[PDB]
Parts: sequence; structure tokens; C-alpha cells
Amino acid sequence: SARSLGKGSAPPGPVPEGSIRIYSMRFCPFAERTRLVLKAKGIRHEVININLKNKPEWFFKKNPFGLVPVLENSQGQLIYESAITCEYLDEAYPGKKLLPDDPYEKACQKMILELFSKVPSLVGSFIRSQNKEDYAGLKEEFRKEFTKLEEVLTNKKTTFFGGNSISMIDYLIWPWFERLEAMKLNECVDHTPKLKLWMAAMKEDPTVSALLTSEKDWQGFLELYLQNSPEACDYGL
Amino acid sequence: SARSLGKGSAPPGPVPEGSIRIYSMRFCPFAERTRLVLKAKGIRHEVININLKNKPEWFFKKNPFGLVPVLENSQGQLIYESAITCEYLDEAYPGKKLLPDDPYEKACQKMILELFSKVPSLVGSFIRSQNKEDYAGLKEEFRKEFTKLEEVLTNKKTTFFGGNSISMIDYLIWPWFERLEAMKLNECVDHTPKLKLWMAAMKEDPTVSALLTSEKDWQGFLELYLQNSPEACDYGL
Ligand SMILES: *SC[C@H](NC(=O)CC[C@H](N)C(=O)O)C(=O)NCC(=O)O
Ligand SMILES: *SC[C@H](NC(=O)CC[C@H](N)C(=O)O)C(=O)NCC(=O)O
Repeated sequence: SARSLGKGSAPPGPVPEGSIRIYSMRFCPFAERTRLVLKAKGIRHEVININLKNKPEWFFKKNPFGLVPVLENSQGQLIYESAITCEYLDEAYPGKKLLPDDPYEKACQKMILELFSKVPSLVGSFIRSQNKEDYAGLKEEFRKEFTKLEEVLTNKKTTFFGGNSISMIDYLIWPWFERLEAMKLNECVDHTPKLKLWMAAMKEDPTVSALLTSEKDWQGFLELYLQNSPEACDYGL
Repeated sequence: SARSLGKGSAPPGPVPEGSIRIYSMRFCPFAERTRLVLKAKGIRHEVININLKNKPEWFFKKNPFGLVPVLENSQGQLIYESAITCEYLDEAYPGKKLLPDDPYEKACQKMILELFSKVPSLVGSFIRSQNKEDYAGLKEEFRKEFTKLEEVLTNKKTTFFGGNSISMIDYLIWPWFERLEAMKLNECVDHTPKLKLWMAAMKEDPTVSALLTSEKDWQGFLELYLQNSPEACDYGL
């Protein structure tokens, strides 16, 4: 059922009322953001994984850009860009907010995201390293970004980036830290103690824990993906 | 009074109650976003222009990144990143909202901004053109981005990107269109009729009209700026 839909597949039917659909990919960190928010808020939904290495033409009808995540509701409304989909889920569904109601406090989570916005691009450049030298230079680049984040916690003195309770901002940046390990880039959070504790507190989170992927699974996915295999997204099936 | 503060200047005192301060630069399009929102919502504020070519060390205490815009309120709270400052102003101050209350409708303005996010970087690359050839190639790049925007209006069939009434999203992208002219890049909106009408409807806006800068002024600023003159930001004084 978790199997992806690729070229030649038939476009899905309408989203049933009382449920929201997310076009995803099991190993995509941007879509994990959305899925983490979906679990945290206990929102009923269905998932359609997209074969990003061999995607269905009808998908661009879902997102002009052709990327995941993408949400589709019963009214047929489509929303793309992970952060937008997340902010949307927090506003449109019941439950405790993941984002503060307070303007300044909310703007802070936004500024922290800006602070981290460089990591996803670094992770891409990293996964493409070749020798110990490229590697060393990549570790220093991640190192500079990790300090920007440690200062926030340093200043705040709270467990999570938005307070003592986990919130939107934590879920938004977590996926990339989740892969830190499998990517052999942990000796980058050594000089950043609090950030390292944060990673430990996050893994203890029920929502985070329920969606956490195995290193062997991500390792298998990356092998195929880096090879451009139309089977990558379905690693493990 | 509009004169900028540069290296050696003294850090400003507290922001008086009932007023919000914006660290700006008269020719910065990102800060114009904030200033447009400030005018539209009729928010009392003071402006401190920053000499970006020769900025005061104390400013990094305002924004770690060292860029404008940046808002500072009486409680001493600092908020950076133009879009964040704008969203903040809409939520924290009285008046008609510039952003919709409806989650999906709000997410749409956000998706349109994503759609335009490539322009600011193109404008930078453009202002750095040298010959008619670079120029021609730049016109085609802007051309592709303008169509993405014309389709939205095409689909919506409304005057402005968020409806028949101007709203947040219009103000967010306007500054770059404002400079289109002075940058000799108008023959890019020819193949995009509706977008061209939008530009005309925007210039008719009282808020937009009150903050619109002269072509000769921006031309003068750019001459100095491109030269890295510590006087650029103060062109005209
Ligand atoms: S993780 C898989 C890719 N998704 C994104 O890059 C999402 C980026 C957006 N800016 C966001 O949602 O935040 C993806 O769909 N790749 C397909 C491709 O061909 O690029
Ligand atoms: S327009 C002058 C520059 N501002 C920005 O680039 C703001 C970019 C942010 N992403 C935003 O507010 O949206 C600026 O301050 N330049 C100074 C410099 O030295 O770069």
C-alpha cells in the first residue's frame, strides 16, 4: 500500500470527507515535516507516495513544481511547500497549536527556521561528497550552522527551540538531524552541547519516535537514490 | 533626518511607547515591503536608515545577519526577514488584515510568494549585466518567472493576486516590479498582459504611491551603490 505511484499510474480519485491526503515519499525530509505535524495534531489522512525518480505526469497537476509534500483535501484544495502545508495544518485542524498565538513568539520560530534554512542545501552537497577532504570541509560548514542554533538554546535555556515543550519549529528542522547519523556527520554537534541534548530529547518524542526511519533503511534508500533507481523510493517496498 | 547611520555612529536609544521602529534603507526593496505594510495599516513608527556600504557594528546587535529590514518595539523585541516583519505587523496591529483569516486562502498568498521568490535573485544578477547579450538572456529568465505569475491572475480573474482588493501578497512582490522600469526590463511583461495591468493598478494605490521612488533617484542610488560608495544609501541625502 505504501508503494509509490510512478509514470503510467492512474491519477487518484477524490479525497474522502473527514480525511486529508498527502502526496509524499517515505524518505523525503520535507514531507516528514508535514507527516510529523499530521501525527502530532492527530489529523486523519491518507498517504500517496510519489516515485520521484519516475513520477506520474498527473502529479504536476497536484503541484506545478512537481515536488513533495503536497496536501489535497476533500474540497480538492492543493497546498505545497512543506512549511506552508504545516502552518496550514496547524490553523485548519483542532488540537493544541504547534505554533504560538503570540505574534512575536511566532515570529521567533520563523526566525529560527530562517537560521536553519541553510542546512537542507548543505545536506544535499554533503550526500554528494567523495573523499575525506570534501568531507572535512563539509563538516566545517555544518559546524558553523549548528552554532547559530546552539546560541538560540543557549539564550533561551529551554529544552526545545520554542520552549520547554516541543513545538512547530522543532518538527520543522528535525528530519535533517534525523539523517545526520546515517550521513556520518555527528562529530559536528560535539562543539554544540545543547543542540546535542535537543537531538536526544527529540528522539524521545512519541510523534518523532513513531515516524523515525531506520539507518539501514535510509542507507538502502540513498544507495538506490544516488543511483537514480526507479526503485529507490520503494526501498523495502 | 533620513540620513543613514554608519560606522562610528552611536547606537539609538529605546523605541518610545506607542511607536515601532524600522531599521531601513531608502532604496532597499525588502524593507519597502515592511514600509508599505506600515503605511497601509497606519502604524506609527520611526525609521533609522542603515548605511549598508558602511554599517555600524552595533547593528549586528539588531540583526545577527546584518541586513535590513529589522523592526524594534518599545519592549525591545527585534524581528528580521521582511516577510516575517510584515506578517508580524499584520497580526500585532489594529486595522483591516492584509492577510486572509482563511487558512487555505492565506496559504495561497504564501504559495504565490514562493512562485515569485526567484525574482529578487534575478534582479541582482540583472543589475550586474554588461552587454546586450547578457541582457537578452536575462530578459528570458525574467520572462519565465512572469508567466508563472500571469497564470495565477489568469486563473483567479481578479485585479490583484489575492482578490479584487490589494492585499499582503501584492505589497510583498511590488518593490521588484517598481524597479523593473529603472532596470530596463519592461519588455518582459509584454507577453504577460494581466501582470502588466496589475502593475498599473498598483501604481494607483495610495500606499504604493506614497512610497514610490523616482527613477532618477533609484538611478542615482544604483550608480553609487554599484560603485560601493559609502554615500550610495544617502543619495539625495
Ligand atoms: S524531499 C523530495 C523533494 N521535495 C522538496 O524538495 C520539497 C522542497 C520544498 N521547498 C518544500 O516542500 O519545503 C522533491 O519532491 N523532489 C522532486 C524533484 O524532482 O525535485
Ligand atoms: S535590500 C538590502 C539587504 N536586505 C536584504 O537582503 C533582506 C533579505 C532578507 N531575506 C529579507 O528581509 O527578506 C541588506 O540588508 N543588505 C546588507 C548586506 O550587506 O547584505
